[PDB]
Amino acid sequence: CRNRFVKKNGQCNVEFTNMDDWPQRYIADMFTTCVDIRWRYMLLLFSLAFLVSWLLFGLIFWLIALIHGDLENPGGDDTFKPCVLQVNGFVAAFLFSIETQTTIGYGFRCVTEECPLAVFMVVVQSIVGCIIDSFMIDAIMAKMARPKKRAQTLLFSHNAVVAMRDGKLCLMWRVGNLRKSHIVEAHVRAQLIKPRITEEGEYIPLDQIDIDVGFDKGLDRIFLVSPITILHEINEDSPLFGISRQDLETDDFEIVVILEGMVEATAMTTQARSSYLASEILWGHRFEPVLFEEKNQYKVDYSHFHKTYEVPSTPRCSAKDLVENK
Amino acid sequence: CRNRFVKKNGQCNVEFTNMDDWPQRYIADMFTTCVDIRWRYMLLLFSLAFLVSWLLFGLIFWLIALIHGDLENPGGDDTFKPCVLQVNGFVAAFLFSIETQTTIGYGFRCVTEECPLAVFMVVVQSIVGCIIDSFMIDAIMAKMARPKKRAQTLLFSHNAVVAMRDGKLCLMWRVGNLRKSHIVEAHVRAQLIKPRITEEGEYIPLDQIDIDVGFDKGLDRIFLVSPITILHEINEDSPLFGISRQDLETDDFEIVVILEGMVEATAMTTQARSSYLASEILWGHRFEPVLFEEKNQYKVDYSHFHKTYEVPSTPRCSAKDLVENK
Amino acid sequence: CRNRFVKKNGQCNVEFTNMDDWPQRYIADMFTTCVDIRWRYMLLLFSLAFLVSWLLFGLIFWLIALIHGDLENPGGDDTFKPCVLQVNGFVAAFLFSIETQTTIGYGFRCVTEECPLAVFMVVVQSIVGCIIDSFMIDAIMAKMARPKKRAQTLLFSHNAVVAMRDGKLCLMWRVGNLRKSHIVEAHVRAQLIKPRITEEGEYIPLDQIDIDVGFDKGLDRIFLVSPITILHEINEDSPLFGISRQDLETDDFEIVVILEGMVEATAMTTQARSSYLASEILWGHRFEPVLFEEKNQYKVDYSHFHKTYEVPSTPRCSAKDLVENK
Amino acid sequence: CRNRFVKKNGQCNVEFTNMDDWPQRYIADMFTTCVDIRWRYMLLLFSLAFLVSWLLFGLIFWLIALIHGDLENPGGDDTFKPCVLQVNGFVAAFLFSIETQTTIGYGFRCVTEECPLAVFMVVVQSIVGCIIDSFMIDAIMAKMARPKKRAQTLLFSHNAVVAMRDGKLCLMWRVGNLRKSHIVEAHVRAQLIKPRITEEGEYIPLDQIDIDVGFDKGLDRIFLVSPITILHEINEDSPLFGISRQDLETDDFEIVVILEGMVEATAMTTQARSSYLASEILWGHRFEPVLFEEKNQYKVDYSHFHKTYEVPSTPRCSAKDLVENK
Ligand SMILES: [K+]
Ligand SMILES: [K+]
Ligand SMILES: [K+]
Ligand SMILES: [K+]
Ligand SMILES: [K+]
Ligand SMILES: [K+]
Repeated sequence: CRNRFVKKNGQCNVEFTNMDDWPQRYIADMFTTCVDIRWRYMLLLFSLAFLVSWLLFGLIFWLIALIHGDLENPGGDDTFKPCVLQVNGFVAAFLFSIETQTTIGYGFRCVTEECPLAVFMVVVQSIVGCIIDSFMIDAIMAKMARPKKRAQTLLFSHNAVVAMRDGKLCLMWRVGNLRKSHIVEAHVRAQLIKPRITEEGEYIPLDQIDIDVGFDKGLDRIFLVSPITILHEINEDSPLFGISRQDLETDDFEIVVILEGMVEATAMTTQARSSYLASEILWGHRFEPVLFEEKNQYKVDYSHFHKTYEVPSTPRCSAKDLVENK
Repeated sequence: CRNRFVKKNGQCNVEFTNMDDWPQRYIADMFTTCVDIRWRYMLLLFSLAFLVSWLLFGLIFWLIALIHGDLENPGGDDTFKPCVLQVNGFVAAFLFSIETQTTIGYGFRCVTEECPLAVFMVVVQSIVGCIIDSFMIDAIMAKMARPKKRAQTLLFSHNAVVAMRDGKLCLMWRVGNLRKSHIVEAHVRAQLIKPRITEEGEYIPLDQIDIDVGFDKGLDRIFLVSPITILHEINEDSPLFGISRQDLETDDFEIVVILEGMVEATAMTTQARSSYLASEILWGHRFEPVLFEEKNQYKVDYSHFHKTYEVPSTPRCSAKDLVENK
Repeated sequence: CRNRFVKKNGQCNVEFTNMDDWPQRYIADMFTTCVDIRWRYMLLLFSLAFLVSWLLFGLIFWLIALIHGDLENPGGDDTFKPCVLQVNGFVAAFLFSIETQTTIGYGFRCVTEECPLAVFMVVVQSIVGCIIDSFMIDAIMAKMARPKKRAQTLLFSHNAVVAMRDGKLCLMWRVGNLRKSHIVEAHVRAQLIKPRITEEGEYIPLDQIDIDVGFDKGLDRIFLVSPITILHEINEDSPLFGISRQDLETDDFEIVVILEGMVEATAMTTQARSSYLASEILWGHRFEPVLFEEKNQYKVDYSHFHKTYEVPSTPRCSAKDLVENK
Repeated sequence: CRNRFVKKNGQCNVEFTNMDDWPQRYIADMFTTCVDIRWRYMLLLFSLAFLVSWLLFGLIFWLIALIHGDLENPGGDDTFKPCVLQVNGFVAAFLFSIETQTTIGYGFRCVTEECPLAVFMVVVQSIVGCIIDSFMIDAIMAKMARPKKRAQTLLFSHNAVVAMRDGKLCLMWRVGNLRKSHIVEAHVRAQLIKPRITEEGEYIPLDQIDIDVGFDKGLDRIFLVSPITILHEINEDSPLFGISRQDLETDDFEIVVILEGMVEATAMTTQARSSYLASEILWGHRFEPVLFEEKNQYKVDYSHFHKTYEVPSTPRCSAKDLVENK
């Protein structure tokens, strides 16, 4: 029943409220804010930064021309020389500004030697334009690179299963790579999520309890070429020790699964996520194989990635009762 | 009493003195120096690099024009052709330099085919301008990206508490994320800081003693969506084993807490810090919940993040006496 | 017999099929796709992005000139002023577009103050050109940096060997650095690859079984200056415990070896790989030394890197029988 | 006597010879080569790339002008229009090439609409110039960022010492940060380096044997604000277990020390190194303190960083004999 902490696609279902002092923090941590806000708003924010600087300097060059009297004699002559040739109005001043900062510089409109202030504005604008260009480029460059996107081409199975492997009752789920490029330093985690009351009567809204998948022997570290089935041996130390098939079909909990590792190309860590409600766990099932031998290679059939099949010999009791008996 | 090693905001309160050979080291490690020095001074340092190069080449082009006799006939004619059209003085030479290096190139001032030296300067300046532009861009790009800034949007609680959980006396503190973007490969550390004399009579000004929060089982690794309460079970192996409530209110020590993990966007490791003096630790208290169930999601009420409430049933004695008795 | 999971050069021999929904995923994870597709196609893709944008804006400027009547009077006069000087046809419009977006801006063709639409196109194109330039630069920058390339200058030996060291039967293989720059945070892994049927009758096409090389004591972490010989002590916990020399020469399995660590320069993790078929493992052999003392240094003779030599005293039985006897 | 594997400044003293196939590998791993070769040669290599491309296209534009007959009528007239205005010789063609690729584009020399080949060269050169600019920028950007440089501002002590702490005989050495910016995820390693013959008579030129500094409890992980003294408890599992003071003064071995961690700014892992010959280890000594209490802070006196002082109560026998007796 209880709605889920994290969805099948990995997105976490939690909203933060009464975080009143956030704008001051988001300002101090601005580069972070900027790479998170969605494309449309960023490209717009940087369009504004150009437009604003272009209009700003455009105005200054216009003022200089207004004061110097260039608007009445913009081409100059033998006696009179303007600060900037051909600034005859605001649009021309705007054009000169864009031409200068972009560094297009068609040159019909052109700064002269006459006005040290105009020369200074060209100096300052050039330097400002380099700074702004850097900021844009960077933000775009960072945002482009964001390795969270790699989780789209990493795949968890829709279902987890419980079944016997090598004499032990195990929780299992599957993970796969939809690319030729590897996930480097790849390793996995899992957590049981449920509310809990401590023996001292403390209510934990959602306690996160570790699901052991081999950390202590380094077996949480995986080298995934073809899809792999992750194993959680359900034993005395597991929080599913007393969970039988009957319990599972009526119980209310969640199992969050995580795959972390580096995108081979950029060597930046991504974190793929998914989840399994107690209802989505299939007792007495196993995954259908996807790897098979070829003439000169192996092949993975991703059509059979999510598919499972029942195993009647699977005990229906919990792992506690399975050992309590024998 | 004793002033603190690290402040609540994470900044470390230590000054380095008699580090006499630092400038030679800071030069060899220059990129590091440059990204650390504050914005104002960096933007100024790069403004100078442009201005210096602009003035430098400006001077050379002026000298060439002076020697070649272009200052007396800058437009040239049927018989005489200058090295650079329209370099009539220093300002013009300066303008040509800026126009060339920025690559604005209005073109009224324009290099000719006549002087192999002028042609060589345009070649060298162009190449110098690319180098300098790279250096600026980079520094700005690095400095912009600095992931320490992410610690502003990560939150430790103002207080740590001591209380019973699941039959064990525990030190606790809370950590939270003020963003939707995750901290990847997130994990926590803690250290007790105090002076110490060894049995051999050695004085350690500030010994740093580990506060176990689950490293040996990988439980120091956390997946924080909603705020989490970090647990240090106070047992025989803990350095707070013999610390009772009475001791805590009169004792003088510090507990430094660290949260490390990667900014999801850039996948760069940040290190959030805070601290708790013995006085700031609240014995017999617990944190008020912030996570609650909604219709279709969960919600975190950050107004109640720092709030605590007393628990009278909490034993007042140390964990040593708690086990010495039973 | 069975063909190998991963080749000597580290490339994995697996093809993914029936991955039907890949284009939608590869689009959402586009930056990843782009850095993977080989140079030729990327440089072409970015050549198209310029050409397309250049043609696009070229067409718009031409339309403006067509409508405004500039094609009949492109230089303008005392009464008539064009939107863009000297746009006399499509090629001229194309030239103006390239000149503007590249920001070359020769200026013979030059935007005027007359047409707010032309002024707007110059604004939009400039901003589009900055965006596109960023995307190109980035992709090229990422692709250039790709640290997988570092595996070319890291070397596994062609053969693994089995031999006695310090009273224990050990699997061994060698690793080496072909550069002066180090591999930082370097560490090693190994896995036995073979098909397997579980006692419950489940077929695992290729189970991956850990080959212990010292993870639990941190001895998998290596500091490689000169070549190093990696050791897998074959003991009760090893999956080669019951493998004797006779078994090895007739058995069918694979040993995949991995060296992970960061390129000192970029501090990006690379993952060098190789493999050993059961046939490629030389029982009763040891590697010939390559490090020798010099006058003022040490020297590595990479000619003798792969060379081995037999040791008759090596027991021919498995490590199980070696301990079963004594 | 035997010369040392790694020097006090961290540089490793090993030369690689008979690495015959290196150029083909260094080519495949080119980005790596490029960032390693020293500044002077890189800046020169990129100067050549510009010069080469500038000369190349310069030549093509000249050929076009030669064939089209522009060299005889470079300004054009009412009947004749050149491919590129004012290309009157090679220097002019060279100038036009530089002007175009740099995108300075003074414009006196200017491509026309006349020659589709000239228009194509401007297109191709622009695109080539963007590519080359990217390569340069990148290389410079990577090389600039190289985090090895951070090891200059990290400090090992000149000496290691042996002394008693808390009832155990310990090897000790000191590490320090010469910056305000932290080393994130900082941790330490150590290795004993000496030649060795195995009981099976195998000669290991330089075996590397781990010096335990707390890996198994995570105590190798350090949070260094002020300088820290690293401890290696010399016990039964240590390879210095049977080393007494007398042995140390006549013995021949080396102790390599490593500090790894991320530069806070760039979050890139650096690896500081140093070494101690058996002669450089001071038995019965301890380091002088450098941290002392101030009014409102702490202060580190780096003048006393390397200084030690004797402790007569230090046992002169090995840790083996120290426990063999009691
Ligand atoms: K121009
Ligand atoms: K970058
Ligand atoms: K220009
Ligand atoms: K011009
Ligand atoms: K330009
Ligand atoms: K121009």
